[PDB]
Amino acid sequence: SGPVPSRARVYTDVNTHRPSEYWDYESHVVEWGNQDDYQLVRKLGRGKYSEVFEAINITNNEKVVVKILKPVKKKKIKREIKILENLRGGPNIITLADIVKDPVSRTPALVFEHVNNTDFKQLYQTLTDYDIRFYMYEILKALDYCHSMGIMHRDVKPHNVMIDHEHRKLRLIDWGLAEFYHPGQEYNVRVASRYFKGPELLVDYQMYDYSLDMWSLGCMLASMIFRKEPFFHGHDNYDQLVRIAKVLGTEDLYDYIDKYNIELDPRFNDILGRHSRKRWERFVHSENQHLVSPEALDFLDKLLRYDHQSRLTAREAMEHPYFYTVV
Ligand SMILES: Clc1cc(C[NH2+]CCc2ccc[nH]2)ccc1-c1ccccc1
Repeated sequence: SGPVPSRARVYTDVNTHRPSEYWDYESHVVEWGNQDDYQLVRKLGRGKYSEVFEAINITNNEKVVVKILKPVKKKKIKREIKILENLRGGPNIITLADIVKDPVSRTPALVFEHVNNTDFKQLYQTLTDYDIRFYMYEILKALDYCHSMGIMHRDVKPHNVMIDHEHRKLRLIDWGLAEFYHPGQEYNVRVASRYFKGPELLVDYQMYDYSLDMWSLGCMLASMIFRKEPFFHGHDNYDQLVRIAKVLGTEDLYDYIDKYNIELDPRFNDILGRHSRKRWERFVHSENQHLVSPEALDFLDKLLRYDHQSRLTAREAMEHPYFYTVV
């Protein structure tokens, strides 16, 4: 009878009630400006789909961020642009300022507002319990906003979250893997980075939704409060589910695949084993106890669930007792 259908508990029909203009990215008209207004300063990093540079807009002496895209697929560039234009101005969303092409290379490039990234290794050691709560709340504002706009990020991870700690400024970036949520649509499961992949992706359950971002967020929270990076350390996509099963246990995993009538790939047969459900308190040690609290553990337990429908939505997460000290 195949797998059981599923749809988001929130913002289910946001794209359904909007004109095609909004979500039909293949029909979006992209106006490529002139790259001569921008001077590249330094490389900020390298990715699978792009090279990111700190730059200066010479027409106003203002620092910008320039993302040079490896022009692999036109549909994908149009999708990211449309999503960035749709979300432009949303809370803690990277602001697309310009779309340019270098006159000679004609390589697509996206120009963004400047974010001054604090050294992560230096940041990690000095972050307090309050700082974790504060920045988690900031990502949640970004996620509630994009989910409200019918968009799922699908690549929530530390590398996609820019923090300027001096100014307590946070931006969610890299919307290249982002997609419009349409109820009942079957999506490609080959999204997100291995350590942050939700169980729905690993079991090849294609009818996923905004809740995928909430699992990824839970992985980030678990690594931060427990000082264990990454939290679920898989060596491959099949092993990744085994690492999750070593914490959440195999009984709840079989409950999830039975609820949605999922067929577990035969590659899981000899590696999954049998695992008891572990208490979150077991991950507490002398080096992380100052970041752990019963509220933090209760909130984590509500994000890291196999059942994507049982995870807190970004709005429900923002209302959790863990965030009382921030607002
Ligand atoms: Cl998400 C994050 C992320 C970082 C910082 N990365 C920045 C990645 C980057 C640099 C250049 C391109 N990308 C530091 C800390 C956190 C954090 C803080 C509080 C709670 C959870 C996570």
